[PDB]
Amino acid sequence: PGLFLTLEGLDGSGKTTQARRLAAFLEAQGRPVLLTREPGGGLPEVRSLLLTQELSPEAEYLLFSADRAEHVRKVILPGLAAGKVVISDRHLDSSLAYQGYGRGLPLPWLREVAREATRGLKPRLTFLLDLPPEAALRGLGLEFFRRVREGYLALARAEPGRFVVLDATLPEEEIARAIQAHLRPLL
Amino acid sequence: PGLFLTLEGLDGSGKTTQARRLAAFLEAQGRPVLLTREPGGGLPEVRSLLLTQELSPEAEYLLFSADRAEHVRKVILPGLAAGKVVISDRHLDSSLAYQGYGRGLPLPWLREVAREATRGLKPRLTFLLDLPPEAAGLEFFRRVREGYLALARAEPGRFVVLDATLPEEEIARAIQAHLRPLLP
Ligand SMILES: [Cl-]
Ligand SMILES: [Cl-]
Ligand code: NA
Ligand code: NA
Ligand code: NA
Ligand code: NA
Repeated sequence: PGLFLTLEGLDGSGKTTQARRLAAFLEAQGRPVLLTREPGGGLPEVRSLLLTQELSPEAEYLLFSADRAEHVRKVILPGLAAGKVVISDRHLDSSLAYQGYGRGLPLPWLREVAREATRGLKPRLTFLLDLPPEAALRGLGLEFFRRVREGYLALARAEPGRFVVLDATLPEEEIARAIQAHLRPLL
Repeated sequence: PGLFLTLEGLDGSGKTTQARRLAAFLEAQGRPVLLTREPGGGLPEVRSLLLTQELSPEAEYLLFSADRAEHVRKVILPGLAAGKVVISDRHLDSSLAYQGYGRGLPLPWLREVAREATRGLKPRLTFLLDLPPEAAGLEFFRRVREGYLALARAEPGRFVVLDATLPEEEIARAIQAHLRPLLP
């Protein structure tokens, strides 16, 4: 049947390390796992273009959406179909937090765009590594990042049965054990 | 106020020739003109991504939509704000015909994606160069060609359906004639 898990948070929140540690945990249990990420899991050139390219919020979101649609169709759904636990480092919630709450696009339109792109797929659990922007390991520019951080927390409190919010400043090993604890009833 | 005109049709329909001829005609009337096109008028780099092998229909559309959003914001709306006649060689109708009728994506979704940030912008007129599909797989091209004609049937004041097999200069004169009333 497979199981779709995601990790979310600011760049430097540790969600990339935790995604790796989660995959390793599953490997040690003998559970087939596929680790992937956005942007670029669908369309690698989208990732490379957006390193440098300045774009409107709409166009940025739509490029990210094209990547996500191809990611869903070619990577995630086929992995789930083989009964893998598929872990994505970032998924739709990243666009909602960054292009929505950060850059100001309205969530209902963002979700309508995503509806066909994601084909009704939803993460069973989403681990949000929360910390303030000043704690991310990787004045005025921080206002955006605080909108993003708050936007994530807004998403989480709207879906408390999907989000698990973790103190990203805790030791790496302890965050990983918290993740495992939340996940264990679902395997 | 400015004036937004588009041209549509299959590749090889003469849509591009007519867009260029129209720009030259409107300029000869002292009317300031901005000639532009999709894909690439918004995000030139989209052209590369669009060639991706076996791209899902959703991803293909969404790429077109990113370029189109940037095109609308940065090129088209500012051109119209300056009172120019803005002519786009392809616009949303291309995606509706190709990704909707051709690849089977639902038109309401395509339109809801497109609607954002456009301030209700629609072409005032859309000149459809109707080309038989074999002159462009063939099944796909038939759906796209007939898709365009369905769009035109649905909005009969906006679309001007032209037989693309006619001599280029006759097509140009028909386009000019439709435009007469929208000029002084
Ligand atoms: Cl990270
Ligand atoms: Cl053409
Ligand atoms: Na999306
Ligand atoms: Na997510
Ligand atoms: Na939510
Ligand atoms: Na046609």
